Amino acid sequence: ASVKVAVRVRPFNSREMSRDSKCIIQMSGSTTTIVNPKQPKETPKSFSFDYSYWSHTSPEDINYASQKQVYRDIGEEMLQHAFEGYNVCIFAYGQTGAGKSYTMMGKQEKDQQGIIPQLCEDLFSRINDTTNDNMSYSVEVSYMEIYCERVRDLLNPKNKGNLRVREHPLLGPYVEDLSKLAVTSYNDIQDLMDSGNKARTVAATNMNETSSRSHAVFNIIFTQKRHDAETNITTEKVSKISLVDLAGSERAKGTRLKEGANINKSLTTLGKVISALAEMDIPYRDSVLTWLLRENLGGNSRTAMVAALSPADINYDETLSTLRYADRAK
Ligand SMILES: Nc1ncnc2c1ncn2[C@@H]1O[C@H](COP(=O)(O)OP(=O)(O)O)[C@@H](O)[C@H]1O
Ligand SMILES: [Mg+2]
Repeated sequence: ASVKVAVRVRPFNSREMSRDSKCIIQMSGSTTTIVNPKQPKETPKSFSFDYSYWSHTSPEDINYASQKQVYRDIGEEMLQHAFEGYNVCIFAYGQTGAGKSYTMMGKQEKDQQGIIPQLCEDLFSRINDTTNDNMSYSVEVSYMEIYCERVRDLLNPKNKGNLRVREHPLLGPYVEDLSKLAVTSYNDIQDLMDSGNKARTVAATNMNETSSRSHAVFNIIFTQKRHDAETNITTEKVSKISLVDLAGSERAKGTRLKEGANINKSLTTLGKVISALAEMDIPYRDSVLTWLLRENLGGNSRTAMVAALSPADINYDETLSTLRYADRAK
């Protein structure tokens, strides 16, 4: 499938605990139902997806969708599509606090690593364990934040200023002066991640709360160089992997007119793009995010989205909204 959609519900968080929230979400197979706390005597609205991940409890539970499970269904198949020579995208969509960052980057400890570190680890593992003198590889990475139409390099502490996305008259859009680093090992790319994740939550980021108002894009340029001993020449196969942690879907009160405008525009545009992609079996320039990722959202590409869901009753409206958004992706 060129477009896969999964939803994932998390355990209660602190706000919900202090609120004595009821769980209004239940799952069965590929189906997720949601109860309207103000109307308990109804039958819940139902939704069906490629995957409905029940992670509302914990790894101690036999039925708990772990980071490992999610990655092996969605992430693993994407990496394989990249080895086959084509571009891929994985988006985490949802309300602030619903579980987007946890699903994508997760935690630094044992057992809690998200899609990004698991995919990177898997990649280098397949590379180093590739036995063949004719096959060599190169892995380059970029990590940035898209906030109010401007780009922030997370791999360069003194990213002096806000870099613009530009459209090369022939080779496509790109971020000017954005750092792209060649990495030769996992611990090395892992170093970059930690370093970038660190930059997303420093104290200064609380001024404009960019951790929840900007889109975080982790890009990997995967190049496979194929040698051939007969008539001695290499053929390069380049795959682009974009792993995205979108801005909170609820900010699309207290939200500034322009932050909200851009975020709405971004999420709305991404939705049209994906629905179109799923249609095929497209206004890219309408937002910086969809503009920068156009090549990873083409007819050749493959995309998957994981929509994070809060379990509690207090977030019924935003959670329904997220489910509808995922349902439209198709
Ligand atoms: N499946 C999960 N298992 C354990 N903790 C989770 C899960 N999903 C989310 N969380 C916790 O919930 C909070 C919300 O997620 P992040 O913080 O992922 O928010 P957002 O969706 O805004 O990026 C974090 O404290 C995270 O540790
Ligand atoms: Mg987050």
